[PDB]
Amino acid sequence: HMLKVMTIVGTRPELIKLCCVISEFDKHTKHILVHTGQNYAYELNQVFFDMGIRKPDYFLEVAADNTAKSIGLVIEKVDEVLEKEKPDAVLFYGDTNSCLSAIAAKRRKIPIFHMEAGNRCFDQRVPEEINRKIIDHISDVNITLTEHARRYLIAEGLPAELTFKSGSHMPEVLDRFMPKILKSDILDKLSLTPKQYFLISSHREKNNLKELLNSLQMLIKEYNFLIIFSTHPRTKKRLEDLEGFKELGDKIRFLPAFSFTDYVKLQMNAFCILSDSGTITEEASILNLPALNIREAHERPEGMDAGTLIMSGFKAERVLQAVKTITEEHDNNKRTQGLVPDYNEAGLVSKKILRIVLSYVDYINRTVWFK
Amino acid sequence: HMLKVMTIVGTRPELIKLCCVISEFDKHTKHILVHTGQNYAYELNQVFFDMGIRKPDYFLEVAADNTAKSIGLVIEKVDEVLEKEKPDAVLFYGDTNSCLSAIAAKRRKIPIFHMEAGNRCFDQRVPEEINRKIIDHISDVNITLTEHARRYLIAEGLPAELTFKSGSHMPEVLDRFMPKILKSDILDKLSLTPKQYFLISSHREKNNLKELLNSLQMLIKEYNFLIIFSTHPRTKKRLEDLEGFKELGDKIRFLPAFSFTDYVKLQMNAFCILSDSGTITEEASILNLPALNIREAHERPEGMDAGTLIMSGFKAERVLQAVKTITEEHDNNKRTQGLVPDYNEAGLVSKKILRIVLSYVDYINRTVWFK
Amino acid sequence: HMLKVMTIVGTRPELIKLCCVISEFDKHTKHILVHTGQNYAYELNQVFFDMGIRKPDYFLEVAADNTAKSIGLVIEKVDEVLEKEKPDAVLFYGDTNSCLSAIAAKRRKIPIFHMEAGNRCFDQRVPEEINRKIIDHISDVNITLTEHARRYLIAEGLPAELTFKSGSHMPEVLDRFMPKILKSDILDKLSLTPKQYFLISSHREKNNLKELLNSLQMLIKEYNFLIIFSTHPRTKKRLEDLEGFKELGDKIRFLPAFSFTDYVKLQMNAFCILSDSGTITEEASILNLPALNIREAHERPEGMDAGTLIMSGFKAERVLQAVKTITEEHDNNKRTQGLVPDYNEAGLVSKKILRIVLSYVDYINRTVWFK
Amino acid sequence: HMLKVMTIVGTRPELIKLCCVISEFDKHTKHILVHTGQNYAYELNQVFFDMGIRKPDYFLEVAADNTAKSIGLVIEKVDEVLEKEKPDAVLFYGDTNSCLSAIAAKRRKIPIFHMEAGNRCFDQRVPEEINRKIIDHISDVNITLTEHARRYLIAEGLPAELTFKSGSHMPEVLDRFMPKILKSDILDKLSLTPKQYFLISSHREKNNLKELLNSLQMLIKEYNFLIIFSTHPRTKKRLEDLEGFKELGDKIRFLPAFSFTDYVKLQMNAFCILSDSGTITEEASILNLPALNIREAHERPEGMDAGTLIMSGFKAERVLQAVKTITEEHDNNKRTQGLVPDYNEAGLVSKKILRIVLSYVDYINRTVWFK
Amino acid sequence: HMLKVMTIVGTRPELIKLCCVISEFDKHTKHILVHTGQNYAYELNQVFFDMGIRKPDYFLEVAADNTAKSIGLVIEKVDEVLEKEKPDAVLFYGDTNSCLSAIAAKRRKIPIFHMEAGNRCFDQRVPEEINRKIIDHISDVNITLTEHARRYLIAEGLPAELTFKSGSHMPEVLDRFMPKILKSDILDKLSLTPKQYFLISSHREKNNLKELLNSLQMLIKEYNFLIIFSTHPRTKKRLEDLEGFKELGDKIRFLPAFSFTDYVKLQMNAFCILSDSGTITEEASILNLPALNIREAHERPEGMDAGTLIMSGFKAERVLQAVKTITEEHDNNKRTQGLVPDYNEAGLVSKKILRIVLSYVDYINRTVWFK
Repeated sequence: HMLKVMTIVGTRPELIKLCCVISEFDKHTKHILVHTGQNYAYELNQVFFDMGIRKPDYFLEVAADNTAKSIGLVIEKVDEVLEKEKPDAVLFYGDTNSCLSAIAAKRRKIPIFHMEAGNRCFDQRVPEEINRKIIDHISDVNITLTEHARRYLIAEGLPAELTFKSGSHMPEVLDRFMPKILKSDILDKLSLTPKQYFLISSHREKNNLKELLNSLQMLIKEYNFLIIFSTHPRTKKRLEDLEGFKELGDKIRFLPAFSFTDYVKLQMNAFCILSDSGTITEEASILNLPALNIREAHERPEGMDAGTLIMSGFKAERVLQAVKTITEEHDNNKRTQGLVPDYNEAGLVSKKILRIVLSYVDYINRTVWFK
Repeated sequence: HMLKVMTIVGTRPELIKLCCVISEFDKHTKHILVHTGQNYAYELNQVFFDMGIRKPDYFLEVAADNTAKSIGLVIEKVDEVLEKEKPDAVLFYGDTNSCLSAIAAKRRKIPIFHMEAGNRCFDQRVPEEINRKIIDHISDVNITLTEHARRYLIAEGLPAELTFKSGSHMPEVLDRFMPKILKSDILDKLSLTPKQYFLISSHREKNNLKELLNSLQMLIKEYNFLIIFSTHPRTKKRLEDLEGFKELGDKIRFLPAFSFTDYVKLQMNAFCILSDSGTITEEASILNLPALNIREAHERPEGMDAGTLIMSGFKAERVLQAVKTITEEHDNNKRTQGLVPDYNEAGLVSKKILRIVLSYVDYINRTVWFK
Repeated sequence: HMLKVMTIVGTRPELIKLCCVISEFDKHTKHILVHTGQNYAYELNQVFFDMGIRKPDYFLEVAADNTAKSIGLVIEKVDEVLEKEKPDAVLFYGDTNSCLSAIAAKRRKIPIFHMEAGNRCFDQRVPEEINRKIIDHISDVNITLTEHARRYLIAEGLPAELTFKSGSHMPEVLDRFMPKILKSDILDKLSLTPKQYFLISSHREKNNLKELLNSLQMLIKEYNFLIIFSTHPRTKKRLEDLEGFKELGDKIRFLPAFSFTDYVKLQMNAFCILSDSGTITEEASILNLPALNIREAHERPEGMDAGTLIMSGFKAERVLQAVKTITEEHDNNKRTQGLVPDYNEAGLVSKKILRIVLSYVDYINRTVWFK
Repeated sequence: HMLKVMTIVGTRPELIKLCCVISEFDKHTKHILVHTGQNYAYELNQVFFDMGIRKPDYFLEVAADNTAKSIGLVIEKVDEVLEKEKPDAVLFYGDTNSCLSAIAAKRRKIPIFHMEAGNRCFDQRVPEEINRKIIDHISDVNITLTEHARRYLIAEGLPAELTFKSGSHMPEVLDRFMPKILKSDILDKLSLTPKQYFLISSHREKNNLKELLNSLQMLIKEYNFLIIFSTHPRTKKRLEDLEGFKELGDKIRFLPAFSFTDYVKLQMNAFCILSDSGTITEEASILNLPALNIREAHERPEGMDAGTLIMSGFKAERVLQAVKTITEEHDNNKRTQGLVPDYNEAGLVSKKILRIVLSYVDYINRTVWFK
Repeated sequence: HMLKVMTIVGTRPELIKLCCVISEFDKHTKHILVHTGQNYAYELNQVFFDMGIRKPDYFLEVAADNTAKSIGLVIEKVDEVLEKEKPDAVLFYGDTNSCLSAIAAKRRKIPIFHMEAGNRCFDQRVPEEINRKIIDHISDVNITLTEHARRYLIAEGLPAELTFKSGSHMPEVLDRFMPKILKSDILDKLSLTPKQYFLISSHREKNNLKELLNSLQMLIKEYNFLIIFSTHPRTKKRLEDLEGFKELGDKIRFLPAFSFTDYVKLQMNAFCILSDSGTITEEASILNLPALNIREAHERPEGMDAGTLIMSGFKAERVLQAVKTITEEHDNNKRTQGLVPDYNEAGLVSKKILRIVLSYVDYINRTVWFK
């Protein structure tokens, strides 16, 4: 007789950060993988993800509109599948809207285990901050990437004995895919010279776009390297409609969606990366990448203890100073700073999460629910 | 030019605890009162509430099913009215499901003010505990009845400078309606003798019903007073289907829904009250009532500092000991214990909430949202 | 069927501070009163205590030697009576050695309720500090005289929801005995003039005795009032063997043990009191007494918020300055400072403790012991 | 002139965890080793311990009955030896009943240093929880195995500046004895095949025994490996009197007491270990053992950060799932998870404790006792 | 366009601990180095410091008198240079009087970054404790050598998100100068035999001098090794005027000021070091030195976790016991204890500080100053 575990996701970054966790749970539990979104969208993106991540057991068909209605629908639709499957435990990674379905799991007294817990940037303009607080304060067990995040949780009155530190999921994920990553021909497909392009990645939600474009312009004047720009369609157009977009010409190139493995190869060969991805601190630490976090607040203070990157924002003056500082003596193949102990020591996170789940389902059922 | 304030409710106890707040906001703001539930249900209950509480501006028609679907619908439906009205601030009282719509208000960067904040019973089997954490941790300003609740909030890392103590809303509400309460003829309508009946009130969510019935039986054997039982239809039937329900006979009487004012008159003349109402500690303190809280956990520790009541649970042995202890020397007209300073000193809460709202909308917009 | 409650004491100050608690528990529970000490000693002191405090059900005959052996004997002897009587709950007041028997009650999973909890002077030379920490950290419920003490307990990680504030026991005790106190003829028996004697009380555990004697000498030179000195035999002799003890002559008089009621009358008529009693802050606040605490650390910071007394120590320079400051404009019958809200508002503590016990035996048995 | 240090123990696990500490203190202080128990019992167990641990200077002859009387006797008897020897400091390891004698050391103002401090499982049914709180809150200096335990102590208001982290004592102890451990012929003496037996160890304090037996039965059906069962005589008999004990037959074998070194060899060659020993997390981490903690709460959360073991409880369903998960790919000689930094980095704990003692005796005497 | 950064120092130990930070900031910012003291004094000491530390841009000519007047002058004089240069950020290391000029920087809303933050010895007799609290509580960003210091800051209510851990500056500094250090001929210049001299260093602020001299005497009797004594002129004379100073004769030698590099060579070859330098714990850990901290309180608790040194004080009895314990088996070339992870893992601190500064100037200007 197996434990039934249900993992609930709604996005590709969740699936990537969970892929080893998913494998481990598939070996040792009756593991139900639930995607809150649309099967059609997932099959249209599956070429790009084709990593050996097996298909989810359910697609709940909630359009990820990021609306109050879509939030209500995730709660209602996840509830139906909880009623049907009656899992012994539920898993959530991070703080996308789909984590709000923890409300339904809690009302049913299903033990909840939350990974990448205790993210705090202390800027409530970041939309994920609403979800963060909610998911951390309703989960029975929280599992953090760092001591910083564990302390943040304890500081908000959460029980230390049910807060664990797994470390980053990314060392195990990267190690799994590194042979494929190294064999990627992405540089040949895009005709790129290693260390002679910028990789810019911006996927977050007017005055600010102009600032970004001016930063891009200034980087071209300064270094005369191509800029590879990875962003959402809505944002590509907005940029294109801007006055002096035509000045960039050959020095800017928008990247279509890429496979994870091609994309890491690209990262590993950039002159410098400018990213608003919530994964940049981990990626830059682990792979010794030259990197700017172009956000104005962030939730990975552990990087700053290590010297991992610079949080530049997206305006030209600080961006230029940051790029000079990072790139002047950087060799990805020589580690001089940026190693984060809580990432570096994470190891087989997949095994850790399963062992936590097995060790605490009964504990939670007794001490929380008095069953 | 007025501030536009939107107050969101879904139940009659919210409306009662807010009735003075509503009046004060009606005088001095553009005040929009939103009820998440069904207009039909509200008009069927309006005879019983007919207190001078003006009608809500909106009925959102979400059936209070207490389901995951109804929670999703409150979030979606409140969002529509936020989009339409664009209030400058939103108010929530307590922690019914309707408070979960604060999620929609937060996503829109509308300042949120929460009354009766920082309720904690530390038993997560109480369904309201899910809502409590959520509403307290997303609100920009929390307003508590007590120092105990203020400390609970600060202990969960919430900002002390945006946590206030109003005191109980009930002294102002009771004072408003006391002339009507005193003139109630409820004792004549039910042919009751003052101090010669039990008033039992149980409105919360099998083995336990039998225990309760045995408690009721034991109280009849011990005191031979009539029992007036106020409960939900679902629960009346369940009780009636029980074996030795027929033994109670003339000594038990189910009460139909009553007006607030009749009901307080009844409270004020009972030999002893047994209640699971979240308001019993306040009512019993303020009106010097002989009372048992029949729950197994509660969120009004301030009562225990004062000697207000006994939390007996619903089983006969502790119930009997508690009733003897409370009633043996109790005179409602002689105060010997049970006065709670944070209730007793609350005064005109209505005025306090408006002054807080006016004093902090701009502060929140600057310090939280950087507007 | 009654709850069986066992109250464990070893000293007269415990019995005095509990006398109303004892009465209330006698009315409503099967109340077993256990004295850890010697029946012979208790009957030799019973003239002086003859307050209507009924006799303890057990005398365990442990000599209060204040030795490691006597501590071991209290633990062993209390255990025997726990085995025999099997109480449903145990009560301890304060932090005498007898509270160390809570160890035996805990090992038997008997709910423990502790009054006058969270005393802290932050000077570990005070012997009671060992006992304080032990009793506060093993009790299931702590009951404090003040908010200060409640905060101290919460600050040491103890559960806020099982920490209550009763207020001082002394307003209820004094009110019970005030008619007898006012009718005392103690001033006539000792031929004293109201406001024309010092009352000095020192009952705690060489260089320091000389300092005290010099203080006494200096007070005689300054005011020429008689000194009434209440202390232990061991200490009377030590003083008498001192060089210039003969200089005091007629201006010092050692008091034999007195009845509580005579002793409060004496307090109420002193020019000024110098005391190391742990009750002086309460007594001086409640009865508006002119007072010095002659200790070097103390555990009643609430007094300092109110202006109750001065902690002078026992050396002449600070003692003299303190006496002038206190007595210059003091009238016991005119309140100008020194009223402590947490004392003043305590009311019928007896009723509070019983209501707490009834409300939390089951809670403790579930949440602590999982019974 | 040497510092006189007195180390107080009552059990074999204390002596084992202290054996290097004892050696280091013997070199550099006047070191008095006190055993609270019976010399006769110690000599009957000395064959099995014959590790080069020199004999204690005192046997106080308190029978380890685990009674309230034996606790009182440890306090009284340790006091006599404190009076006689007048040590400058006292050492305690862990939280056996003998640590309660710290009460006597404190009353004498002897600096107290406590190792393996800040153990918390948050289940007060575990008897050691009474002792834990007492010893941690009376010790002048606490020394922890982990950051988790240091944080638990700070969270209970204890002084951070007098709380240190030594790490686990076990790496140094194991390293000392590893040559003997590796040369053990225990497998030959018991005719065992490496990786083809379960080692079960249960030495803690009816319905639950039956559950355990069913777990044992299920493991035999599943794996058909011999079970080596190490337990107390009281428990061997209880098991034997059970109905279907006869079904196990040849597949269960009770182990007589063993030498430490033989026992670690056995651990290192088991297919899987099921243990309630408080040392299993350390042993399993350090030696890369396949292990279940069969308790229902535990005090080594650091293991869960690392992936060391599973806390299965003792019931068959969770036990079986846990055993499959642990053993499926486990090779003791290939480290894939379970390494705990605070254990792994501990090094020569013995040297650390002596350096702490020398560095803080004067500090404690000044800041605690004002000497 | 560069960021303008102003680093403010007043002493040689600041310059040494900053020398790599200074180089890194010189490469990547407009870096203004301000020395609050006298140019004349600096040029008289420059032979001894002649490390490739470029000359400060300003000497403010405040005599380091350690007076209330000199403190006022540092504040006034630093203000003038802030007005003139208008830096975008200011840097302070440690807690010398010159850090008090942070008051002027704060009043001008200049972001302040503080290194070696959160030093606490909990003995307010240490003069630096005044400065510590002031500088930590006014700085916008604090940067600590350890987790211990980070926790101390968080415990005083400071923002965790603006507190970072760089680790010790000393591994990078030592690594920079190790080739020169190893080539030093200091042993030949002083005719010393490796491991056959004591190095004593005492530079902090009568009864105590005599105690120290007796310690020195006792060490000569015990080991018959030469004592090299490094101290201030004021202190050399005081010692010399002491009675039995003449007994030491050939076995004591006062060292003139030395170059940093010669001095580390000397450290690395001493039999044992006795030091009150605030750097001894770092030096002794990193270089595996035999060492006593001769102070009575200290601020490097991380050492005690590792077994780095003994805090002996300066009196003979504890000093002798400490020296025996440290030196008996010590080989600088064999690491057996004393390695501190937060020091050992520090790496290129210089790079960390610059990355923090670039990452937080805008954050501070928004969230602190609302610019």
